[PDB]
Amino acid sequence: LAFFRNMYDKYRDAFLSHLNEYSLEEEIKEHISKYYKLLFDYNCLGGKNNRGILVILIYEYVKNDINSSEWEKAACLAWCIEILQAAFLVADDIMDKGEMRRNKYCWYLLKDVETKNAVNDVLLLYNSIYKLIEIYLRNESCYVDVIATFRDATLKTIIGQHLDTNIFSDKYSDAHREIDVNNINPEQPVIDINMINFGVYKNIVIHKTAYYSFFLPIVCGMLLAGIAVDNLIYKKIEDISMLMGEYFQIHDDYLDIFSDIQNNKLTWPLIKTFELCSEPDKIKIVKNYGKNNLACKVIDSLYQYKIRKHYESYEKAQKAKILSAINELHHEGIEYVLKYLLEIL
Amino acid sequence: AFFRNMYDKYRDAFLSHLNEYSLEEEIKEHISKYYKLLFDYNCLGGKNNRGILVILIYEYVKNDINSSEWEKAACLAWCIEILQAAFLVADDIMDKGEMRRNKYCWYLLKDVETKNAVNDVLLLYNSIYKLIEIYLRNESCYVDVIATFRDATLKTIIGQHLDTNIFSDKYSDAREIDVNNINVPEQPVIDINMINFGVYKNIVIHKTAYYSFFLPIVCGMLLAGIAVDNLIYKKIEDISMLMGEYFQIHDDYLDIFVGSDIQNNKLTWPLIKTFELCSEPDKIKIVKNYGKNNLACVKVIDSLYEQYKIRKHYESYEKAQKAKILSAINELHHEGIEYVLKYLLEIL
Repeated sequence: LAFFRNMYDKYRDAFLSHLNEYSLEEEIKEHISKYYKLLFDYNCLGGKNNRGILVILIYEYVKNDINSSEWEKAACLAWCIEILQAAFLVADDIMDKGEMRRNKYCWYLLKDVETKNAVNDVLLLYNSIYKLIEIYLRNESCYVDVIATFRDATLKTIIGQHLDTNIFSDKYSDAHREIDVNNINPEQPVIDINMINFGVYKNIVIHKTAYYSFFLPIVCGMLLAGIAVDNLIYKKIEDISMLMGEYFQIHDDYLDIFSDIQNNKLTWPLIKTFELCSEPDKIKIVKNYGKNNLACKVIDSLYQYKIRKHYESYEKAQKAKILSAINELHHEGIEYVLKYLLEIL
Repeated sequence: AFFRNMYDKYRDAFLSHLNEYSLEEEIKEHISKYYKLLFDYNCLGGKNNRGILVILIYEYVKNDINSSEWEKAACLAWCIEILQAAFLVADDIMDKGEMRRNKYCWYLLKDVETKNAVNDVLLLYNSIYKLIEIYLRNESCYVDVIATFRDATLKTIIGQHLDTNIFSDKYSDAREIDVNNINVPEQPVIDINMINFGVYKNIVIHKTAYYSFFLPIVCGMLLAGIAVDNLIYKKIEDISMLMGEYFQIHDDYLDIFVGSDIQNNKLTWPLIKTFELCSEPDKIKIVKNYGKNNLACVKVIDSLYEQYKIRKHYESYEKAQKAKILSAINELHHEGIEYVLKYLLEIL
């Protein structure tokens, strides 16, 4: 863990050195190094690093001691998921028109950066991952499996982000109406009652968060430690990641309200309200939800149906469900790490 | 024509991958409709010069080709056209474009907006690696093919970054980036110290040469069996740099002969050539009129391009650069590749 935080500079510098190998004039090399050193520092640091620490701990409790060479490969993957998290946060802040991230200005808002640089910076941060995995793991037998884990988890995350963005959009509500390529007119957003259910929510939440925040770090630690791809434990870990991803997102929905409502987002409190509330309360929800004004707050006042109390009842049930799955892994090491992660989160 | 017929096979193979995700049937219907359009709207309508270059390089290094081998070649060829589609979607968001291939830019569509378009660039980009996996995971060249895509993309991103910020205040004096300014916008101004051919070549080689020339040729060569450590790859890289510079200078020339490079404050070949041969008072005119979203400002630059005979200077450059490319092609010592590169140089 201590080594993981300390090794940050090494991975950032190993990538910056690859850019410094390019055929460019010395003055231009200096300019890109100063910009890209800040792109990595401003967006990769200041975080809790739970995804990164998960790789370290999984690798440590699977391994059967660990030298500096093996730890360098484990810490590389741990920092690659932190880079992936940074690439997703920069992209998410552009998309959801964010104002603050890790208690400071969103990267894309900076006048030396702007939307034009931030879009290009998401692809840079994303591609740096595969360059870093090549630098430190290209000769490991697990190399192709590791890069496929990053690629497949990213694809599922992109689909999860798409669904989160367009679940209440006109193309999803008016299913029979094909997309009009001639219409270039900020389309007024409204809530869709057909999508306000727990089934649709799980679909989004698992794809948007579970694969890159839970499945990818655990699989990274397991692949590097030598657990064969065909082993039964990987599917068990996939199902646990889904349960944890759902648990983590419902907690994050609970922490954002009691910009979620303002951005017309499908949240666990919104679904729970609709499940217990009657028809006049439903009309009120449709009328207020998805507006940038503080008066439209009626939704916050309705959240009346004791949603905060319902969450405490959900959290108890969900934790027991995750523990039930963990207890059947038949691996003491992974079981200790996952139980530890479930508390300290 | 044979390559354009293969399109559906690769688009559907990736759409089928997304369809195997654990999602509700109605959710699967919506994403398949959106993503079929994401691919169709942005991957078709192009000249496909990058894709055809894979096919011809593969065909002439191989010297007949069976359907299974050509299925692998056409996959890589379509992957570069998907990479082109991803870069054009992103560039239009970045440069705030209006039209691409005679139709509205993807990010401007009511059912898309900037939010979806940003996410769609990452999807199109990652679809390339899923397609390479589906058709080449068991090939010996697999890892080298995916490293080639990754490295050509990394060089394209750096090139696009330089193209975007070469004249920006953070680079005008080497100082520290302002992490506190989110309100006072930067006034777009030219940096005469960056107006030179050496800086231009750095931008253009990274922005265009690697993904438009090096990547397609290396794809055809790797799949045909020329191992990554072969000395001929550095020769291909040098030729790709010359061809990339040659074609971007032509693109810069075409933008003036619509075209927004002047109003967008871009470092172009006409600007460098004008700055090289113009008078000291005309350099003052350039500084005052270049990169301004005003018609009268653009018209002063346009008149300077006519006054300083940029058409004649391009025609003279084209003849000298063509001779330089042919000379590099002749020192390749591979008849099949030489033929393709000589053919593509005339046809493109």
